[PDB]
Amino acid sequence: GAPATVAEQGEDITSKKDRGVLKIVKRVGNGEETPMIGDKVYVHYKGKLSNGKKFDSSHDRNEPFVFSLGKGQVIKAWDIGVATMKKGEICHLLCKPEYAYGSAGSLPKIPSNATLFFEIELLDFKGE
Repeated sequence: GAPATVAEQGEDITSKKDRGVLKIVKRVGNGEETPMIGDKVYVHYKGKLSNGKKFDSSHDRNEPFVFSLGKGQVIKAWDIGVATMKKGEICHLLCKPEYAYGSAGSLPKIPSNATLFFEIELLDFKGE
């Protein structure tokens, strides 16, 4: 499924080139700009464990998730991945534990050393 597709096909967007955050663009955005670090970003997401099991989606609550880009308010993979996105873009990210919840995980939903999948839509972004 999607998580296995990005493991097999995803672009490595670390920095360290450690395959810790892999990306596929699924829908191309409509703007040419990404958000800048510090920008307020508004996203919809659907998260799955590596094996396809859904753990959460903002669409259920019909409530965009908001954060300040690149400020450590969310797991590392999101700060890195959302920074690569254009407004209106939908991407898939696959995130190794080092760029997510690590050895502790976030039980009950997320086990230790979990590689997580996200489908993320960048709805909007605003200045700092």
